[PDB]
Amino acid sequence: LPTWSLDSNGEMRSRLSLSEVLDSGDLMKFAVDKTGCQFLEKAVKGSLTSYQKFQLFEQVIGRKDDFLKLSTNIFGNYLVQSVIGISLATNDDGYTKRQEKLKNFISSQMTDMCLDKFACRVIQSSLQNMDLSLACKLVQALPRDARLIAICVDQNANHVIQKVVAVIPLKNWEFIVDFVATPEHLRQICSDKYGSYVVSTIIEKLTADSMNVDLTSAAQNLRERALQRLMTSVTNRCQELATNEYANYIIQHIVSNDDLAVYRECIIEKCLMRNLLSLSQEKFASHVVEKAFLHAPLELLAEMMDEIFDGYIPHPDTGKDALDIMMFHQFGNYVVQCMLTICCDAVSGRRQTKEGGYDHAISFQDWLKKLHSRVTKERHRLSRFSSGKKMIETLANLRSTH
RNA sequence: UGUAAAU
Repeated sequence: LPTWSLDSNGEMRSRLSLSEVLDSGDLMKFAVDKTGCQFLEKAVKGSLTSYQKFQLFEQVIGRKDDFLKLSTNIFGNYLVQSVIGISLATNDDGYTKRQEKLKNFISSQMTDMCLDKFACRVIQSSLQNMDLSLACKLVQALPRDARLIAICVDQNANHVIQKVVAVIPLKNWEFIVDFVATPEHLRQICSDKYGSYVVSTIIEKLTADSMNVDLTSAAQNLRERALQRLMTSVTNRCQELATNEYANYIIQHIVSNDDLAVYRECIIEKCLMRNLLSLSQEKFASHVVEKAFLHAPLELLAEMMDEIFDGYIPHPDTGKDALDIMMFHQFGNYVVQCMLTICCDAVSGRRQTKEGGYDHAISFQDWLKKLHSRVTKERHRLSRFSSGKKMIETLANLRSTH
């Protein structure tokens, strides 16, 4: 901080004016100081004259090096977002020029600004507040090589990608979807704490749900094409995504969403079917199996139930079947529990048994009787476990009301 | 008895 701005104690004087700081040439010193930046942040919220704006624009977003220094500063990045705000609100000669100079500045340092904890906020800010056409150009400056992977898995830059997906039309970031759907990129990105969220956010935006009813038919066709490209790669690696600690949320999201029903059905038929006993014993994939049971259309649900009740050869030495294994397994027990809940919801009217006017109630009753007969015969061993007690108590409650 | 984001 420059000595002319301090008092008898080395403290910043009160009663300082904005134009004093602007005229002094020491704005950069105030902007990286906590107290000075607080003053500037508050001062620029007032009624500024045209010349005060002129000085602000030139000293904060006028020169690349000072812009970058402020954008990557723990305090300056806030002043940068404020000045960009004022710039967007000031409809003078320079309105588009300032945006383009700003777009060019960020474009030239795009990777490093995304990876920076503070500059990545300046980027997200510009993406959603700048004129859409300039914001779209900013998206094009994203790298196309291994840096884009590093961006998706970064603790800070992953939010830049999610911001792009939220506020930019799909045409401008289609290359990200094709990048992500590249098989080797997909595995790295989905299997990461941050990148998993990136892929889920992409899929959500690519879904024709109620939040996309405002799209044109032409935008829906483009959306559907990107969705199919991404879904093809995902379903091709579905088993390894379903069993990964971070990617399993992606399979769950596809399976649980009615507006992705055809992709749900393809995952169930091509990935989980004939693997239910194995995947039910997996820490992460057992969550995927539950969602499949909960959301499967009735014909696939019947096939999944029949795979558990009668798809596996009993153990040759003891005669234990798949149900025996799963009911006592550390993860499989939640799947049986889910199966029991579905059947009880059906008989008790809390679940639709008609699918297209055709009633499958008889089938739910069949599955419930199988679960009840097993639980009744194994009640003593099952009473030793919480999951077992839960099943026993769910059953007794049910037929004392029906 | 069972898992996830940065001023």
